[PDB]
Amino acid sequence: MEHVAFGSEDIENTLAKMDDGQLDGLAFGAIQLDGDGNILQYNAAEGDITGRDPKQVIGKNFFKDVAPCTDSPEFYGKFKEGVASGNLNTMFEYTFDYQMTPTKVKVHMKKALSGDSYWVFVKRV
Ligand SMILES: *C(=O)/C=C/c1ccc(O)cc1
Repeated sequence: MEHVAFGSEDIENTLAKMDDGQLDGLAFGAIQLDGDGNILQYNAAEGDITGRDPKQVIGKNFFKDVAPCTDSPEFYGKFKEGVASGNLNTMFEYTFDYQMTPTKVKVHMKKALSGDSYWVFVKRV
C-alpha cells in the first residue's frame, strides 16, 4: 500500500511524487482531471469501485462521456467554479449510477499542486 489517508490536509503535496503505478497503491479512488474535465490519471482503486478499466478512460471527458450522472450543479457545477476561481477544496457524498449498480461514495475534489489539474478522490460509504 501507499499510506496516505483520504482527506489529508496536504494530500496534493504527497500525490505530486506518484507515477501511475504508485497511484494504484492508494486505499481510495483517485482521478486527475485537466481544467476541461478530461481524465489524465485514473487509479486501480477507482476502477474497483466503478467497473471502468483505467487505461480505457484516460483521455475521455469525465463529465461528458464517462460520468454523465455528475453533470449537475452538485458535482460538475462545483468543479467548474473551482477551475474558474483557481481554488477548489470540497467534500460531499454522491451516488454513482450510470451503467452500474447505484453506489454511494464520499468525494473529495481538490486542486493539484500543479497548475491546471484537479483531483477527484473517492471512497465508499
Ligand atoms: C455517474 O455517471 C458516475 C459515473 C462514474 C463515476 C466515477 C467513475 O470513476 C466512473 C464513472
